Amino acid sequence: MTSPFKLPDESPSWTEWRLHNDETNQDNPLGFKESWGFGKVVFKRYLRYDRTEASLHRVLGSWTGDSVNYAASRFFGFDQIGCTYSIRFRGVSITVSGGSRTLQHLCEMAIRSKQELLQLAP
Amino acid sequence: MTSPFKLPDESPSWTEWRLHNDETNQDNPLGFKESWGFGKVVFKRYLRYDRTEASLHRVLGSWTGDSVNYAASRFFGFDQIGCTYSIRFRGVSITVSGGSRTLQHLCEMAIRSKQELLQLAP
RNA sequence: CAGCAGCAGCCCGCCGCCG
RNA sequence: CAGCAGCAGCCCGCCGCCG
Repeated sequence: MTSPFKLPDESPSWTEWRLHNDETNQDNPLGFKESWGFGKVVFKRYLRYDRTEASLHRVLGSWTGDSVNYAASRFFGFDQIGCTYSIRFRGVSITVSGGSRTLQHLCEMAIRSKQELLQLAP
Repeated sequence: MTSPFKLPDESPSWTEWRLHNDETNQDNPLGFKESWGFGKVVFKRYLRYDRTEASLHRVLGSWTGDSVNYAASRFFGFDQIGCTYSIRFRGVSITVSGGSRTLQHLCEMAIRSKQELLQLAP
């Protein structure tokens, strides 16, 4: 399976996550989760994010309209399939979803949702 | 039930909707649908929207952080409940959801999602 | 636009068990 | 952070019937 993502997953081990809980707080997690679904197949990432501009720029590079289109187009055919982007950060989940015909518009709304959620104030 | 919405619903009748289909196209609907859910209770609106600045300003007034908090607080208690905003326009659905503890953050992301979707280019 | 139904998926809240 | 399970809701895609 070719993934829509350009960065590898960064899920913390159970021990790393416990170490982080012990030393921080829902509003200061190690990072965020995001996922892309195309019909029944779902790709997920956990990515480290520390709220600096450097870190925001890095994690905004985790998928592009091109990389999502390349991965999704594996699953395309005559009938439309459902496509969905989800992102969860600090207790708030955003999902952008529609049919594969509207995929470009879904990626534009998904990237804007991602940037707005990751920059949401204190 | 006190609604989170400050404008009445504007669902078209079946006949009005058919008249509009006949004379337009998924990218030029009469308006958009939006909904607020608080535990099991859901409030919905269809609102007319024609993509002008006047119209965008009007429909952005359909709920505020205050009006959503007043409606949601009817359903609050000790345990958190799930809160969800959804908006669908031109084939793309955005859902912002989380627990009632994060409701203010959900409203901030919901209003930004709404403005960004309603202004999405051709 | 509305309503009912089938198939499939995702997301949220509560809650248990578990690495 | 991961996995399995229960209860409830929402959203998406396909599809039928219907005002």
